[PDB]
Amino acid sequence: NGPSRDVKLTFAQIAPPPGSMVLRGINPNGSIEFGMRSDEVVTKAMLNLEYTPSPSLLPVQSQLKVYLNDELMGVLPVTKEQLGKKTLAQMPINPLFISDFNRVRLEFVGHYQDVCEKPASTTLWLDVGRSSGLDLTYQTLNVKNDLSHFPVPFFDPSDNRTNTLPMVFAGAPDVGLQQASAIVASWFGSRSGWRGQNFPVLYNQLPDRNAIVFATNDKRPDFLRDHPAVKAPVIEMINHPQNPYVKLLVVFGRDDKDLLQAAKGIAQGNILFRGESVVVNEVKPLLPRKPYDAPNWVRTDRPVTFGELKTYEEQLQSSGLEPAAINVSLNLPPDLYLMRSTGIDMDINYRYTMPPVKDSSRMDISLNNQFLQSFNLSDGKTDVSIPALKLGATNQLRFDFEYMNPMPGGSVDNCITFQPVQNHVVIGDDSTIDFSKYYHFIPMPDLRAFANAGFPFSRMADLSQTITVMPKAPNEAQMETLLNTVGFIGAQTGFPAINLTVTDDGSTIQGKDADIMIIGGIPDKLKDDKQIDLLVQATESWVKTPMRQTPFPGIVPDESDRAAETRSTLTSSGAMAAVIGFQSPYNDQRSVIALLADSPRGYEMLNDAVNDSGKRATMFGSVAVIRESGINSLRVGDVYYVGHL
Amino acid sequence: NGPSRDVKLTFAQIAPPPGSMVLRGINPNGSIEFGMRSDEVVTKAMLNLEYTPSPSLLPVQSQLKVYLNDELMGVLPVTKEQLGKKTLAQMPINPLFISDFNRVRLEFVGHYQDVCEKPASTTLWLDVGRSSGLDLTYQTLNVKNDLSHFPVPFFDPSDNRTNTLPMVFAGAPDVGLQQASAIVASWFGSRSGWRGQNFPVLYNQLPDRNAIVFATNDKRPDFLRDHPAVKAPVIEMINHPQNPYVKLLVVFGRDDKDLLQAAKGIAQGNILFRGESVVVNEVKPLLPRKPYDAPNWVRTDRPVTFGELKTYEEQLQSSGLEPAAINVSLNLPPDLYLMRSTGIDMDINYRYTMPPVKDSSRMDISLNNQFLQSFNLSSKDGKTDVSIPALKLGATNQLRFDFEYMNPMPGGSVDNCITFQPVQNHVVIGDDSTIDFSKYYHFIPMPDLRAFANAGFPFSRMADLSQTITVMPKAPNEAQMETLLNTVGFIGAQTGFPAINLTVTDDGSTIQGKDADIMIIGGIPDKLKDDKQIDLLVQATESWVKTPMRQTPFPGIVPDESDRAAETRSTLTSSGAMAAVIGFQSPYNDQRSVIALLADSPRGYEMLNDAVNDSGKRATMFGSVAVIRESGINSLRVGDVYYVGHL
Repeated sequence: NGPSRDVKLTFAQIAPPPGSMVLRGINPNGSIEFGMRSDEVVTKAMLNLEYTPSPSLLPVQSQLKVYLNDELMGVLPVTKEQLGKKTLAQMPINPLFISDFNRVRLEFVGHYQDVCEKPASTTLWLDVGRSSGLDLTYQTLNVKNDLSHFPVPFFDPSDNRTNTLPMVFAGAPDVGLQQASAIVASWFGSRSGWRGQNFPVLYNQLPDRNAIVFATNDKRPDFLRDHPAVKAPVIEMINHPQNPYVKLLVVFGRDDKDLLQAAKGIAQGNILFRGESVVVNEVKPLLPRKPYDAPNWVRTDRPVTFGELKTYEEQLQSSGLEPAAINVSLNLPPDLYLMRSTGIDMDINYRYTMPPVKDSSRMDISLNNQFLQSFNLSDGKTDVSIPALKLGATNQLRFDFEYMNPMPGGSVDNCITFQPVQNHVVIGDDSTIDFSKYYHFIPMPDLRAFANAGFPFSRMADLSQTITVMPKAPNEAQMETLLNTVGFIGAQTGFPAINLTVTDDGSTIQGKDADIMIIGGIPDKLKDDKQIDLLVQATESWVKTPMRQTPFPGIVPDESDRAAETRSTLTSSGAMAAVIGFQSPYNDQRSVIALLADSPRGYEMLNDAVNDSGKRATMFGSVAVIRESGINSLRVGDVYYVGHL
Repeated sequence: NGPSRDVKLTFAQIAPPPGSMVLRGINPNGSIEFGMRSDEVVTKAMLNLEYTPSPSLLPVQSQLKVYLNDELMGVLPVTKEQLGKKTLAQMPINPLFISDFNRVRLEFVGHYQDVCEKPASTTLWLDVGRSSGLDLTYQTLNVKNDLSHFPVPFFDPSDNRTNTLPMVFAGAPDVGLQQASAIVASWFGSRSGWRGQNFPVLYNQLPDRNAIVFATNDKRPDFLRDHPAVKAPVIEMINHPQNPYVKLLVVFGRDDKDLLQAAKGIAQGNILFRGESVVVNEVKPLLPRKPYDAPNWVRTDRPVTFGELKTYEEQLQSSGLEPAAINVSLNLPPDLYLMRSTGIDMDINYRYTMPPVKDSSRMDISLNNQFLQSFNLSSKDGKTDVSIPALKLGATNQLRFDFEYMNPMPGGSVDNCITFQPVQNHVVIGDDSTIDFSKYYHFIPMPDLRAFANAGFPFSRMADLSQTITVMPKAPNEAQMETLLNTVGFIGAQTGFPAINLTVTDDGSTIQGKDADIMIIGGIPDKLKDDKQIDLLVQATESWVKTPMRQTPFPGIVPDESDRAAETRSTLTSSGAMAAVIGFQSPYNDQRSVIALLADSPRGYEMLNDAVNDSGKRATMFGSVAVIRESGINSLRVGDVYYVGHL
């Protein structure tokens, strides 16, 4: 029973990003990870494989396995007729052994010779193209409607696709309802993370997927007039009237303040939800939050070790003939400045297997897929000084242990045969890396830090000093934009934006020390035509060219190039979205980020750009124009520095 | 559907200059790169290979794999019969995996012995000839017809051939239309770059490719009829009446000034073009530019680092058993006066993998296949100070770092052969290395057109060509406008900024006593031909030229008035075709060069266009005067010498 959704997971979107996988004699294991939502069951799962073997393989003494969680579903041999030709084969997968997180590992065995075959040879191989994929049909089930499994029915940690969570309001939400929805969206985005977050908004329209309903006891939305009035803000999870297989989270409250309290409780106090109709009464804070204090970001007050950067169990160790590279991800804030220019120093405590004779087997430490240093294996506390040349908002530190075993091969008349021995490597969760020798001072008119990390607004993980303006009685598009940008800012960090301030009139902006986030439109007191570009009046627009556009500028920007040259104004008939970052006239340190659009199609394109991440990482400079043909960015305007010294 | 053109590109051009690629045990990977126009789909994708293996290779244990985008299309095994004979093969490439940029990779696996094969040996080799290219067809689809993708429908950065963008007019263009077309051509050439730009000129006729038509609400091309009269410079993107596959960019307007406004907007305000029928209303500048400031030339205000000389992301890093040569192309202006031979001092900071033992592994620096210096890889990195003598720096040179590794892999004893896999070594240069050019001055002799053929110095001293005046004849024909557009686009492509503030005049009355360079496209005015610095004059079947009294194939860096003295002015007449490129001093300012591009017959104009279009011919241009005939370009340095610049 319930709707059935056919799913085809191509080999490109689930395998590592070389596209295809090659199974040699030293690396014959090819892994593919997928997951189950924990509320659906997989039925009629089949694995297609379009692979090419090597022509030097033996027909019967060389086959390939298909292991599903250490369970052999079937073995495929290579016939003499299909030794070098393209081979297509479909294998039925038993859905009984499927679990929440499954790993299909293909093991390849090959024997090009029979009396003197040598491993690590490039004559035997079997490569699977990226045209294959898994074909499986998920079948939804009926959950127990228990709030203890929260946010299980709305967000599962075993999923890989974007988390689309529509939020149905009651129509024209006021500032309080907007703030509550923003807090909930920030929490959901922080829980999701890299999976992607999308928050559609509808008015008096029940969606197909699981959604969250917001009520006020006065402006009751549709299909809730029959529900009786409440005395306190309650959180209830009821079924959808049409189809019970989708669940709706109804939030009630006497007024907007009770709704905000309920949202705050859902954000923080969600570890003790019990049964159904949870009543939240008292949620108060004890102490404020320190700046630059985000879970995902690295701690700068003390030296950080590798134990707090694992997010895994066996990440700092490997095995096998060719020990895979050990990757550790460092999430640093985009506000880092070093005048000493000596570079960050780390104490590596790597250990390895002592080879028989020194054969120049090495280990390479690389950063951002760029070689950094090498160390010969001939168990240490090496001090490595990383030159700060690509340390942005996110990077990857990769230790690759390159080995070559000087194994003998006998004489011309007597060749010896054996099996190659494996070697293990491990770094150890005790290697520290210093990050307190850096300062927080950067020239910040650009949008790269905002698109990648949300710096001007995510200085405090809770967004305490953040004022977001919104037009009077917003429509669905502006609310969707606000929810999406807030969820993105929350996902870049690890804490929900709970203390954000949503306003509607510009009077509150006057005389207030906090960053500004324009969504609907720039107010009258702003857009003084100074240090502001891309004013779009829904009819025409003008853009300034900064006298030069050179890719890959220097680390420290120059002011002779970043200067307005010509102001080109023009009227059009299409749709565009403008992301503009500039300085606030009230405070020098604070900034103003404006995401505006000219037409409903422009708002849709802006929401799509903010939702995804492929088109967001390619945004930099102080101005970004998103048109029907993609996003183009440029760096124009004055330069103002945020930070002390 | 649509027309399907068949092109068979060979490995002679899409491969390194040597053409043939030999796959050995050190670099068994051969690369062949080609782009996709993003507007036409591939439908045939057939590859032809002509390869010769080595006789020592084993038949079955050796083979040749062919990846398209890291996906194995097909594998060709060696056969005992074709062990040492030339082998021809055909491969059907799957067009369902083509992308904007495809890199076909040929990998060679070698096995000549079973017990012990010496890695990186010389007996293992499989060569491929330079007549083994691909055969593929392109089927053009229907474009969405929107300006948001502009200038993709009219110029794609993925192609490699010259973008022939024919510009259409209505006959007898005026000065405003001339300068507007020049601005558009300059912007298109700047966007194209080294791809080469050709701008054919059509009058009142319709092309068969992507073109740009101009209109002023008056004197229209006669095929824009029934179109409403516009009140502003609207820019629409309409289809061709004959076949809707090719698109035509129509630039309407009210007068000749509106066309100039539209051209300026297209050149500078092309970032917010959306939908179709984009109408500009105001495009004004905020501040002027500075001399010797081009988006493509290096900046002399301060020492520039290697981070601005990349044009890529992984250019300064290479991997493999033998890392490839790291090439960085820096284009400096030819005005640098370094006759003192002080040398450019650069602080290079290179990182590499330390070998197990000092084994003469070293890096070599080269400047145009030269040898600047060598640094051993056993010095136990660092800010190495390298002094490059300026006695060879031109205007489009490059710098090549070659890391030669003497990888000492063991081989075992006399009785035991130790076989293994050779570990690779990486290498990176880094973006922290710097090279200074601010401590130099601008002062050079300019009775020379080499700096004009390369980097277009005289006119491109300023990026926007502010003080640049181009004279034109009365009612220019197709050839004159074509050569004007071609030279303007070439100047714009050599630089990075479009020529916007240049002046185009139909008479020599404005150049009298005006501080600006002079570019003669047609004939020399009667007032300027009285000068004595006219080395070569091309009249109606009457040409004369002087002789420098000597000519060395490799002249010194310092000019000598004695070696280039004028002697034996010889005149003659004929009935052939010949174009002339002359450069002399202006008699109005004493520090501004006048360059003229003369031609007499239409064949001469076509020859001049073909010469100034491609860089292969322009590279041969040097000296003070150049003659272009059916046999090519021959240049000589005659006349007096005048030193332009300061100090």
